[PDB]
Amino acid sequence: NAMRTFDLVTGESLFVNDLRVVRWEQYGLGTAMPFQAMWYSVPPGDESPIDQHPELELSIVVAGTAHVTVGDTVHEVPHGNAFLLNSLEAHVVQNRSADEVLTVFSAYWYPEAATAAAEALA
Amino acid sequence: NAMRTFDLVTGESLFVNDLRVVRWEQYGLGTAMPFQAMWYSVPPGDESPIDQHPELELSIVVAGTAHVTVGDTVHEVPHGNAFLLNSLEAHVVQNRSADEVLTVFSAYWYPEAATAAAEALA
Ligand code: NI
Ligand code: NI
Repeated sequence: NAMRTFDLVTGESLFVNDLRVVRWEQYGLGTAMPFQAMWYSVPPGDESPIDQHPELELSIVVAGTAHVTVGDTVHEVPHGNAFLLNSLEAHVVQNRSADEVLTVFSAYWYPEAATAAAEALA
Repeated sequence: NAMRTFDLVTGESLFVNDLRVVRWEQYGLGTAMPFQAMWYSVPPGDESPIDQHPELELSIVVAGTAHVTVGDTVHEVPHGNAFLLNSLEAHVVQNRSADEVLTVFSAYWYPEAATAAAEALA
């Protein structure tokens, strides 16, 4: 129970259009983590269907470059950089590269979970 | 409010020996996330000082390859994969590459914080 390794390539995946999504529910972590998580990969020139949800979402780009449209704003997020989406903000994630796959790790959580956590730190 | 980005290269840094650590305390996120976070980078042929803490720690390998020693056992975690350290497991992170920098994004939380979170969604 000391450490677990999680592999983007060997995990079970589903496809949203052509985006490969690896959801962490498959790993049966239960409540050990105060959030849910996934990897997703976007083919070159592709983009995610518009997404909107009460959970905040923190994303780290582990390969390629993301162009994230939130409202009337495009944010460019290169490999290594991160972005945080506030609750219920609609968003589209775009891979404008012609040859490089965009892969992202996302953690996401309901606002109540985060405030319940921090009050325990009090 | 809607959307924030975070930059690995320009974030404020401190050094633990020769490891560059970018702590997310500097972004003033307060209570929005149910965990703390950081990037750290390990130079080639270097390793972290032995670390042990009550927080669980989820680490994504953003660049390079990690060799994680937990207790007596070495685990290799290539680019893009994740590892999860259980509470109070002593760990050392080595970069055995001759030339490629290892960069890791880590999120960490106390067990009580994850208990208090999920009991709020009950
Ligand atoms: Ni989303
Ligand atoms: Ni640690």
